[PDB]
Parts: sequence; C-alpha cells; structure tokens
Amino acid sequence: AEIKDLSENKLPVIYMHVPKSGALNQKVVFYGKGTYDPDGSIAGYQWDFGDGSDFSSEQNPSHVYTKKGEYTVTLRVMDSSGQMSEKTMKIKITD
Ligand SMILES: [Ca+2]
Repeated sequence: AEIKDLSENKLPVIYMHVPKSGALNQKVVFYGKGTYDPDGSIAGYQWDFGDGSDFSSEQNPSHVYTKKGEYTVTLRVMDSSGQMSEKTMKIKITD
C-alpha cells in the first residue's frame, strides 16, 4: 500500500449546539457531542465564548455570561491529522 498524502485527509465535521437564549449570571451549557472525523478521530476542541473569556478545550463546556447582549460563539476542532474546521453560533443573554 502507498502512503496516502495528507491532502486527502477529510476534515472534522462539527456538531455545535449553542442555545439561542441564556440568562444573565446563570450557567449555560454548549455541546460539541457528535462532532466526528469521517476518516479518523477528533483530537481537540476550542470554544471562544465571545465575551473575552479564556477559551475552553472541553467538548461540552458550561459558561456564565456576566452582561446582557448577543455573543458570537466560535468552535474550532482539530482532527487526528492536525487539520481544522470551524463553526459559529449566536447566543442572546437576557435577564
Ligand atoms: Ca480526518
């Protein structure tokens, strides 16, 4: 069998569940569950909560937003070949 080039790698497919709404000062949970690599495995997650907080490396992070507003959440995922996909969602924080 010939060695297959890295350019043939299939990228990770992101499943990202961010609720449309959350409440000020209350824990919300986001889910990356189901994210998969069609020809390998998932090697890492990176969530940006959109509020200046440290990013999370968790699959399914909890977070508290401490001001009302709309936040863009970005999830980047790396597969077992070191290659990446990204998705975004918006959450609106109200009282
Ligand atoms: Ca792959």
